[PDB]
Amino acid sequence: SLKEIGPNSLLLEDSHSLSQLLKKNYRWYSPIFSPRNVPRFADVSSITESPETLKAIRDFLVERYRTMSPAPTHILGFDARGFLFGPMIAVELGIPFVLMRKADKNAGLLIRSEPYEKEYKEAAPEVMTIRHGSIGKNSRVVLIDDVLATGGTALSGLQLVEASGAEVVEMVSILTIPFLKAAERIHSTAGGRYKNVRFIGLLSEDVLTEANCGDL
Amino acid sequence: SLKEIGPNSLLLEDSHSLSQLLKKNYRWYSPIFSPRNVPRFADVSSITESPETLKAIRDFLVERYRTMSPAPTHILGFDARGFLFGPMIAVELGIPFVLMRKADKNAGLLIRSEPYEKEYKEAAPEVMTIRHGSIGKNSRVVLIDDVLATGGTALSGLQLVEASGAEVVEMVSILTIPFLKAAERIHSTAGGRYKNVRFIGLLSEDVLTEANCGDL
Ligand SMILES: Nc1ncnc2c1ncn2[C@@H]1O[C@H](COP(=O)(O)O)[C@@H](O)[C@H]1O
Ligand SMILES: Nc1ncnc2c1ncn2[C@@H]1O[C@H](COP(=O)(O)O)[C@@H](O)[C@H]1O
Repeated sequence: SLKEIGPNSLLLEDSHSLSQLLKKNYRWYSPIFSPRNVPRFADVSSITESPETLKAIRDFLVERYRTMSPAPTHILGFDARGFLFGPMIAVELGIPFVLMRKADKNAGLLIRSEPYEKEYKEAAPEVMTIRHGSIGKNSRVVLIDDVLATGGTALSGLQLVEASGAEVVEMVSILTIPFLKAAERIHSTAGGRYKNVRFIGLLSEDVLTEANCGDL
Repeated sequence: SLKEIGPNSLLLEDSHSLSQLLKKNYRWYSPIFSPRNVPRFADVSSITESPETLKAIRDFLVERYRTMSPAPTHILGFDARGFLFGPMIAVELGIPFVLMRKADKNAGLLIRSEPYEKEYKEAAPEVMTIRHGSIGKNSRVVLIDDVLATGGTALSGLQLVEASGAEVVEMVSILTIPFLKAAERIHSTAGGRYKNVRFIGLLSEDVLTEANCGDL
């Protein structure tokens, strides 16, 4: 079950078997063994290659949304790693899985997000899209991705769901990085417009040690 | 059930309920409403947004691999749209889902593919990767993606599975484009080295009409 580590920011208790699976199976890589210049790149394939972990994520989130009232009407997953988790939840719930992608990967009439200006020498925000009408008015949308870091991607999702006239149920990630303070930042951004957005993480990055290091 | 439309090229019979679901729900877009310069862009979200179709794909492929002997040991899905289908199969079979990605999206020690030279004014082949050791020797690998067109992506998968010392069970796509002749080409390429690779399609593109056109 989920514990509140900050206002509207919940984390799966570390005694839960999914939490232990994720701590056990997550693998991360240094810049020399990874595609991105971050000190710990959490490799999503360390989760998808572990049938027990993948199944535990699926079971956990499916039971969560089945017993949630009102029930979610849509899952919106973020290109590309959100694609790995969303469909397996959505297929059990009997609801649409919708794709958040860069405009040049997405088809149809689109809606684009409006990211904030980048911070010091920092990391270019990505403009993301959904198809117009993919999310109807008074939809209730679960947003999903593998990792919540700064929250920039998450915020694009929030902006697109709100632009569609819909409600965000919550933002779920497998891994969350408290040190980057995404929930806290999104919760005060734009005058507190997103204060009531619930963030769920399944594992904290602080829990990962060099026992999780995949480096050769 | 599957019919042979060419040597080692099988297509789901059009009386099957999944075939009718796919014919009914698939949506395609012209260049002006799409991210790519092809006359019919098959929008994968037309499938993931249809819970009935997504579930039918899942049920069909899960039952297929459950009753297959020997059983597949791994599913390898192609970035990004293969990611939408693979995990929901793999999670039911209790086997790893492995990611085929461009090198600058993939983590760890990688293996890269070796595409053939491009054809007339034609379409740049993409070098694809898996992590070394993600697929063990005497693995039996199902390859999956949303669309089989020329077969270039598929061939990268074949080259990587064979380079790992593993067997390809088959290449599955939701949509297949007979006019581009991917199976026939892969089957004679490199002296017939891949003659015994089975291709499965769930719907032929010839079956899609302007009743499938998503354009506004
Ligand atoms: N440390 C990390 N390891 C792997 N992926 C990451 C990492 N940090 C961020 N990401 C990816 O970048 C996006 C989240 O970044 P952000 O927008 O800062 O919250 C997600 O789509 C993740 O896949
Ligand atoms: N007509 C199409 N509509 C949507 N996606 C396509 C289409 N043709 C090719 N693709 C994509 O390109 C890859 C297949 O192309 P190919 O390598 O030529 O077999 C797959 O990953 C598909 O997602």
